[PDB]
Amino acid sequence: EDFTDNAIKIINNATELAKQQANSQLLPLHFLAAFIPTQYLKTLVKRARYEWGDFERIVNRHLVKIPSQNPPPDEIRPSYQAGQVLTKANKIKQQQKDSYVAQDHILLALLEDQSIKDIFKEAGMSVDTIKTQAIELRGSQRIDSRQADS
Repeated sequence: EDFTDNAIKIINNATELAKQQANSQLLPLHFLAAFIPTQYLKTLVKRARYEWGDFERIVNRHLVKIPSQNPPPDEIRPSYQAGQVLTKANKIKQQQKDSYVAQDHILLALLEDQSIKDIFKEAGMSVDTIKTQAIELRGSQRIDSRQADS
């Protein structure tokens, strides 16, 4: 699979967050938190007529409560659910007939994950409303370059 520049940044930043926090595994939550300053999710939340801080503070609250491990893992590996997010992002890319796995596909996959759905509900936000913003954002524009999900 080929990834957009932004998708690579999301995946790398998610791993870095897990590393810095000494968490035992890479979780869907780490991928979601990687969307926080890339201006993409902020744009969607604003389009949905929600307040960014209402979302950000909930993700951060969950992030800092992930347990830490002593000593930290030498290698951080995805949880089963985190692996499913990546597998689903690829499937969504294929269904949408896009040329690169994009930040859009990762977000759309995250919105199907139960732990992530629980976080949006807690924040006071409709997952369906956010999802509709992601669907509408680019219309029929193909993700046909490594920068096309800007």
